[PDB]
Amino acid sequence: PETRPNHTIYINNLNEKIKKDELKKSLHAIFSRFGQILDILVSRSLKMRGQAFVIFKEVSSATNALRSMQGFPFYDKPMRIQYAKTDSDIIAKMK
RNA sequence: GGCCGUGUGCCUUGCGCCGGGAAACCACGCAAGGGAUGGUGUCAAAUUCGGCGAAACCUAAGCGCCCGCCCGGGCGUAUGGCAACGCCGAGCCAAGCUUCGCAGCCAUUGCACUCCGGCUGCGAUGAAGGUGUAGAGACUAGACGGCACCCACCUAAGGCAAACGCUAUGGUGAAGGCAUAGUCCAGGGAGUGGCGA
RNA sequence: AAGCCACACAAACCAG
RNA sequence: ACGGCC
Ligand SMILES: [Mg+2]
Ligand SMILES: [Mg+2]
Ligand SMILES: [Mg+2]
Ligand SMILES: [Mg+2]
Ligand SMILES: [Mg+2]
Ligand SMILES: [Mg+2]
Ligand SMILES: [Mg+2]
Ligand SMILES: [Mg+2]
Ligand SMILES: [Mg+2]
Ligand SMILES: [Mg+2]
Repeated sequence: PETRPNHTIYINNLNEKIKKDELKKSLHAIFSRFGQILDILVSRSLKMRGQAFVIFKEVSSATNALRSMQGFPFYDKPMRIQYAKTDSDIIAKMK
């Protein structure tokens, strides 16, 4: 459902078949209609498949992304989003 | 395809030698002999272009010595040659393993910030090994070759044991394939001419 | 010399 | 393999 505020958003239940370099371009464009986007982490590993992290510049870009994009059908799959359960290395090198 | 010799590769035994080993044992120098060298299964492809090295054996231009002197011969010798065979640079290669692509199935609903789940199908790469290396060479197999497993034997690092100790992912069971077993086709047996001394 | 290369080629056989 | 000899 929901967790506690964070710059990065945890997206799962994605389509596991689409390639790493292809999925990044399907994301960076689709979520920038809220604000500026930083980096996007995707791994194909047994543990990390069907999961993606999207890092924004401010909470405003992430909070609006959480509600307006929750459940949105992505490649015939209901995209589930949560707030990141831990701060990302990219942000923790600034704070 | 018999019996003598020569060389060279091979292993056993003996000595070195301390080089990799934890030990077994490999590796290196050499001397002498030929009594011993496990099993099943699996792969047949690449088979190209160059280059260095070679003994016994074959022969004697030059050279030295001699037949006193030239002509002639003779004696020794390879720097000429044949060649068992030892290899190097680039390429290339079946199966199996190293690591990445792409497809398919199997799982997986998973919180990460360094990379990563398992198989079967092609694709490329990595380490072996093979080709290059046959009498010029062509085609067939499987073995003595590659790969998997098994057994016999030796050792036991590590892992297991309180412990006498147990256990191999370690080693040993030769080389031959610079054509082995075979079909060819050269080559000699069996000619002619060129080069050479 | 020994051998090497080019044509030409009878048989068993020797033949890597 | 390379010399002999059968
Ligand atoms: Mg014997
Ligand atoms: Mg064949
Ligand atoms: Mg002589
Ligand atoms: Mg003279
Ligand atoms: Mg060659
Ligand atoms: Mg050949
Ligand atoms: Mg061969
Ligand atoms: Mg041979
Ligand atoms: Mg033969
Ligand atoms: Mg030969």
